[PDB]
Amino acid sequence: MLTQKTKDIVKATAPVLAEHGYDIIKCFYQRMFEAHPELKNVFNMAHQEQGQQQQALARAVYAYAENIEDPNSLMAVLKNIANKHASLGVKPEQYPIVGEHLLAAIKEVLGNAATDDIISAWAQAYGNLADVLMGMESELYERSAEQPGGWKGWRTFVIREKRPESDVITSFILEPADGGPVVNFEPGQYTSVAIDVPALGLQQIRQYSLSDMPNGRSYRISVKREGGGPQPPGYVSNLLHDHVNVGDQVKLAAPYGSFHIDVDAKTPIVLISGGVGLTPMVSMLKVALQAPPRQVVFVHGARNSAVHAMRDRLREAAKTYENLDLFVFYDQPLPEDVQGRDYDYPGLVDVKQIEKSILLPDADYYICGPIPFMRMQHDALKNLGIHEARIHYEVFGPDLFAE
Amino acid sequence: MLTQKTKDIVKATAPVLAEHGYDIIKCFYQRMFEAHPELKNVFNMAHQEQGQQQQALARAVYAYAENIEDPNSLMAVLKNIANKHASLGVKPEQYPIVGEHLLAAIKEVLGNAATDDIISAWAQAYGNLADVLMGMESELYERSAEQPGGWKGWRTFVIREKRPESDVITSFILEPADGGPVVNFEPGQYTSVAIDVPALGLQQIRQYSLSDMPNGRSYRISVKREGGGPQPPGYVSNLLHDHVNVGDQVKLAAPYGSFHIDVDAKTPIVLISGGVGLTPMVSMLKVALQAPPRQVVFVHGARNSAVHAMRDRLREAAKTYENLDLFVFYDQPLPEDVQGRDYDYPGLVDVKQIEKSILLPDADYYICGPIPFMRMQHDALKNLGIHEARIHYEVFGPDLFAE
Ligand SMILES: Cc1cc2nc3c(=O)[nH]c(=O)nc-3n(C[C@H](O)[C@H](O)[C@H](O)COP(=O)(O)OP(=O)(O)OC[C@H]3O[C@@H](n4cnc5c(N)ncnc54)[C@H](O)[C@@H]3O)c2cc1C
Ligand SMILES: Cc1cc2nc3c(=O)[nH]c(=O)nc-3n(C[C@H](O)[C@H](O)[C@H](O)COP(=O)(O)OP(=O)(O)OC[C@H]3O[C@@H](n4cnc5c(N)ncnc54)[C@H](O)[C@@H]3O)c2cc1C
Ligand code: HEM
Ligand code: HEM
Ligand SMILES: CC(=O)N1CCN(c2ccc(OC[C@@H]3CO[C@@](Cn4ccnc4)(c4ccc(Cl)cc4Cl)O3)cc2)CC1
Ligand SMILES: CC(=O)N1CCN(c2ccc(OC[C@@H]3CO[C@@](Cn4ccnc4)(c4ccc(Cl)cc4Cl)O3)cc2)CC1
Repeated sequence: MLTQKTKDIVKATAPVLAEHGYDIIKCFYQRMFEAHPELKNVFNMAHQEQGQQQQALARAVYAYAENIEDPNSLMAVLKNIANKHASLGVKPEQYPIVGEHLLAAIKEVLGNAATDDIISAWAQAYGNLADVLMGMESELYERSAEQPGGWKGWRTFVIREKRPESDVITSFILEPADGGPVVNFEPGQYTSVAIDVPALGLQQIRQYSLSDMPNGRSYRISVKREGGGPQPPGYVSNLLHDHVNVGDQVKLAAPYGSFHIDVDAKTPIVLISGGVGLTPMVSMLKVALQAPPRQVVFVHGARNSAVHAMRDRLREAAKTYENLDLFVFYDQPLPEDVQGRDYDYPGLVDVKQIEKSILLPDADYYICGPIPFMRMQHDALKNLGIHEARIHYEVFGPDLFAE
Repeated sequence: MLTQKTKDIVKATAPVLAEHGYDIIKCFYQRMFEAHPELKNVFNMAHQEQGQQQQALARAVYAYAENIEDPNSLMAVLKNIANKHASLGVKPEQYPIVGEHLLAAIKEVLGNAATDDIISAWAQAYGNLADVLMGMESELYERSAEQPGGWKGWRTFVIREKRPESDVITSFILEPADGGPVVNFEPGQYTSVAIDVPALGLQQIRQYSLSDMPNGRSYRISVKREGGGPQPPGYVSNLLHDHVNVGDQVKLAAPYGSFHIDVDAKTPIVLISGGVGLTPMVSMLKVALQAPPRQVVFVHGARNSAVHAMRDRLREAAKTYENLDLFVFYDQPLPEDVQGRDYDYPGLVDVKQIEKSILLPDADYYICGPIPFMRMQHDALKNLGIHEARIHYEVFGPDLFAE
């Protein structure tokens, strides 16, 4: 447990770590992978190139520092991390590994300025956080293992169906190879797919929102095929699209995540999604429409009808349920897309154009999409007078990028 | 923080670690020193061929496991370890190093039996303990640094005086090379000498009780020359006797230890020492005899007059102070030692032979000597009806050997 002086050295040196974040990260991964190459099967090797983990580092240290005196704030962010670590299968025996190489990297990068006081302060911070996280993770693993259909580690699933939703999104319906039950989850949570990537010669692991309601038998994910454009195609999404077919197997983690509706709440929900960001929203939509009403406004932004996932099922739902309001925004509508017919508004989701429809008293707001889209929606909701406690979000990259 | 299920795996598998302690200890040091040979400057390299560490490991894992549900019992022993680690200069950044190699060793020795559940439980135990220890050690370093004449790390001292006390015990009076004040200590506390051992080509560190009262200028240690007999001579004790002379320099730690008198207490103290175990007792004697009386019974066992340290000063004190009773037992008296004249009783310290003299109401008892001697005295004091809360001891090896 940290003394005041130790917290103060952390506060004082957080900017020093942040502005050297690039070199510390590079040195950290080089050291750590030289000593433990097997860990490349757990880390993302695509992010291993790009900015950008350096952005997240800077944000972590700065958020750690500004919150080191506020254990409640600290516990909440740690929960997001523990959930993500549990999904990846992070093990207690890995904390000393990561800790040594992280400290060796800080030491190397800071050179002469890596004084005993600084290294010692951060080494203590590291051990404090590690203890909190290992215990959270352990609790998460045990709760999953003990529930009906629950497990620890990887469980083999088989693809039962694979249904294209648009030119870029495809849904995979997944049942366990063993034919047994599958643990429940809160709508909004995710699984992780761990699969071998022959281009890399390594396993990679990626999270996917559980895009259907819980049913005890199967899970559904909806995977957007990534990239080409100007930048490299993504490893796992293309691999799932092109090489994982009906009857093939993948390994899945038990559901985790702290982004989810409270299923027991009477109160309204507003679901604001950009592109593939709709995936947790659909799960939330389908559970909420179990009356208990509850009142759902589904707000979705997509480029056009060619990329809009689950177009038909969503409008059919809005014709059938009183408590659902559907608003679709097309940013670049196709010649055959017509406003007021195939979608409601042109351009990006704009909350002012549906203000009365979304300002439901007692409402919780959920937001998922690219980070610029998320910050835009976040700011707009604040401008209406909605309290931050009522705004929730899940990132399709690192959860610390728009904090 | 540990879940019930994690503590349960610890409780169930302690015996497995204890049974394999020998191999785990051998593998742990091999791995650790291969990766960080510099740590050989901090560990004792007379573990050359020593099971002393396997004994202590087996006791630690069993004591830890049996107490894991009682945090108060756990905190108290962790204080003894924190004080010893602080004396050694153990650094927060070394916790991930020890943790990794310890876990790697547990994994290699247990082989097939190192299941995920077991490795995970002990890894969490390791991190939980590491956090508590680092925080205690940091608090200890800061308190020392902030006090008049205190410091962190090594401070250079010069031997001002070197006085033989018997054929085997020599005192060293030490003042700081910088000429500044030295920090106060509680009587019974120790320093650590760190010194280069050329036979080893390494620094070695040994604790020595501070054998005089605090005075703001100097420290005194009294060092028994170890070995020859049948076993190898001790490195540091022979080195100090033969090559550290007046004017030479050694490095010392600030005082630590949880074995000491309460200087502010009115109540009586009984001081039971075997051989070199008298050294903290003398400090405690000299402070207590500052009236505030307090009432001191100094009970000492030594083989004979040739080996009895500080013989003349102790009897002279007993002639001068009303509130001091002196009892000397010689186990193997020399022809020229006469009972009733040069010592009070033949044989080992036996408390029944001075029962009325030691059964002072409200008394605290302090015991220091070889472990068999300490258990003997401990048991005897219990048989008189003294509460365990009133019996204190400090070990000249590992503090967990007679718990
Ligand atoms: C909680 C959570 C839930 C998620 N839910 C979903 C979901 O429901 N549906 C879904 O499709 N995704 C979801 N994701 C995203 C998903 O996990 C993967 O990130 C996504 O499928 C891309 O994985 P990949 O292996 O295909 O791409 P990677 O190979 O890992 O590449 C990552 C991205 O970086 C780009 N890139 C790669 N290399 C470079 C480079 N050198 N320079 C610049 N750019 C580069 C790629 O084009 C790609 O867009 C979720 C993520 C999280 C954290
Ligand atoms: C809290 C504390 C306070 C202490 N206070 C004092 C004090 O006031 N005065 C004092 O003199 N000592 C004190 N000690 C003991 C002291 O710390 C040293 O342990 C002592 O001087 C021996 O160190 P050494 O380097 O000479 O022996 P080491 O070289 O460390 O060897 C340790 C012992 O093992 C034996 N040994 C070495 N090799 C072998 C072998 N391979 N096989 C079998 N046996 C072997 C040696 O003969 C020696 O006695 C204290 C210890 C503690 C923990
Ligand atoms: C106290 C120590 C640790 C801290 C503070 C920490 C913190 C973080 C943070 C802030 C994130 C980003 C969270 C997100 O995705 O939303 C993260 C992700 C991640 N962590 Fe840790 N962590 C620690 C230890 C570990 C350990 C021991 C491992 C085991 C290998 C680990 C492996 C990972 C991986 C694989 C990711 C996802 C990043 C990626 O996609 O490559 N972390 N952790
Ligand atoms: C959770 C982690 C740790 C635990 C539970 C632990 C526990 C202990 C215990 C029980 C002892 C015996 C104390 C004695 O001498 O009587 C000890 C001693 C010691 N520890 Fe640790 N310790 C830990 C970490 C560390 C670290 C990180 C270092 C850094 C080098 C370290 C270095 C030492 C040294 C040098 C000794 C003295 C033993 C010797 O003389 O060789 N320990 N520790
Ligand atoms: C928007 C987008 O497309 N985005 C996708 C996700 N992309 C990303 C991937 C991983 C990531 O990770 C977070 C940071 C980065 O570095 C570590 C790695 N780490 C360490 C322990 N557990 C994880 C770290 C953590 C704490 C400490 Cl103190 C030190 C370190 Cl070096 O976390 C950060 C970002 C970045 C790009
Ligand atoms: C006189 C002599 O010749 N002798 C005197 C006694 N001297 C001694 C040295 C070490 C010792 O050890 C106690 C325990 C047992 O072994 C470790 C080593 N260790 C680890 C961290 N700090 C020390 C240990 C501790 C905690 C954990 Cl979780 C794991 C491990 Cl393996 O200490 C006990 C005694 C060795 C030399």
